[PDB]
Amino acid sequence: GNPLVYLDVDANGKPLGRVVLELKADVVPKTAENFRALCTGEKGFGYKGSTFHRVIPSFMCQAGDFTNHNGTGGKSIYGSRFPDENFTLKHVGPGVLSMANAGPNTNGSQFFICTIKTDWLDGKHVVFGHVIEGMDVVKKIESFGSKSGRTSKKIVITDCGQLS
Ligand SMILES: NCCOCCNC(=O)[C@@H]1CCNC(=O)/C=C/C(=O)N2CCC[C@H](C2)C(=O)N[C@@H](Cc2ccco2)C(=O)NCc2ccccc2CC(=O)N1
Repeated sequence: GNPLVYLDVDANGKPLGRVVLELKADVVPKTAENFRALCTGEKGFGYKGSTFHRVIPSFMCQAGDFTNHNGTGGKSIYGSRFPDENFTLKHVGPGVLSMANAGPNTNGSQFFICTIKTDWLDGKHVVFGHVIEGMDVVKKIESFGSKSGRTSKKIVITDCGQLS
């Protein structure tokens, strides 16, 4: 019964394809529900039109700051921040979907998709899903990043929603 959601991504207006994500509501229901609702936009806000603002090759692709588009913003469906739900799931390799944060219990809407095993984040960021389809799209996104995280193209979530 875990939901499937999708992000359609383009770079400087050129479509990259669709990333499909399974959300592990069986393990982190509160975190999964937040992401699902931000994909559908059913609360009146969410990810559509927001960007991957920080992309670091051989690390991760970060997105979801739909208020400030720069890593300082975002908000969850519960409020501006909500706590770390649990650290049961681990950053085991590429395709892991995990919450960005600025310290303990600062989850909002920002998230990242790993391109390697980021196991030093275990117990520090809440893992809540993984890529079902479209790792090749993620690798395309990654190819527009840099060591600093600055991107070389504008990477936009042109559509998102829930598949099941
Ligand atoms: N650069 C070349 C060096 O390469 C080595 C690899 N670098 C690493 O491992 C680095 C090493 C240490 N730097 C950082 O923490 C970068 C901080 C950074 O950018 N700020 C600008 C934006 C506002 C501040 C500060 C912030 O903190 N905003 C949140 C996003 C967020 C806000 C509210 C909820 O969520 C964020 O962005 N958290 C960072 C993040 C996000 C996702 C996954 C992991 C991590 C840890 C990480 O990236 N750690």
